[PDB]
Amino acid sequence: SAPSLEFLEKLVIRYLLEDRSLLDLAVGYIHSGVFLHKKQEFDALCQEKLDDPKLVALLLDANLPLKKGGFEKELRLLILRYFERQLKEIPKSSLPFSEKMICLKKARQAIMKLKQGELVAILE
Amino acid sequence: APSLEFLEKLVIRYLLEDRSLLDLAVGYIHSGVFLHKKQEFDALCQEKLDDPKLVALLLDANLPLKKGGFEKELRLLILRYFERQLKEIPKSSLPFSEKMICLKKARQAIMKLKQGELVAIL
Repeated sequence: SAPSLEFLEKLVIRYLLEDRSLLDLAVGYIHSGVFLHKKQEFDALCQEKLDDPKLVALLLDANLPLKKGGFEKELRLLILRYFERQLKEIPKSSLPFSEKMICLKKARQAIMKLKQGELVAILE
Repeated sequence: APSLEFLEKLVIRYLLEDRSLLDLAVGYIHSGVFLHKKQEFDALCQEKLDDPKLVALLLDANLPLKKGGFEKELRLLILRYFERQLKEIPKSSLPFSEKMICLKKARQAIMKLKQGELVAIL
């Protein structure tokens, strides 16, 4: 039942399409870089290109079930996924040693908070 | 009251004297936030503790720290960043809709900051 990342990115954007007040919240925590599948859709939604063919198709998709009060749990899972990936990617990266250290600690901390139910921003 | 350059040095000197404060700071700020002390911040993140600018800051005699005073100075540094966005975003090349979103983000950030919250600069 745990969704695919592409499904989760669609879901998150679909909530932002249906209720633009949720975009106001989400831009506190995520940016375009976070998305691995639906970056163009998020970008178009940010520039109110509301007739963009990708965004239209997502707004029209019949298989993305939204629920009252359900947005923040899916935003939190998208962010949690991003930081879980960081935990794998940082040790493989070119970052100076002390920055790998800092960044690993920050990703672990974020994962803790996300699971405590708190939203956490992705800066980098 | 404090110049931006002084606030930046004061923020970095807290981070230099206590690395646990860096752990807190990197939740909210990045080198791009700094206008005057970017090289120093980058040196501290890189643990280049003999960087000559970082050392000048370490040795500065006019940056007394207050116990528990860090978050006040970090919040002011974030507030000033978002106050500048209010001035600079309208003069940018961003398309209108994006200017709107960014400015609303800044106004909302400033409202939280004034209530004592830290807000991330993304």
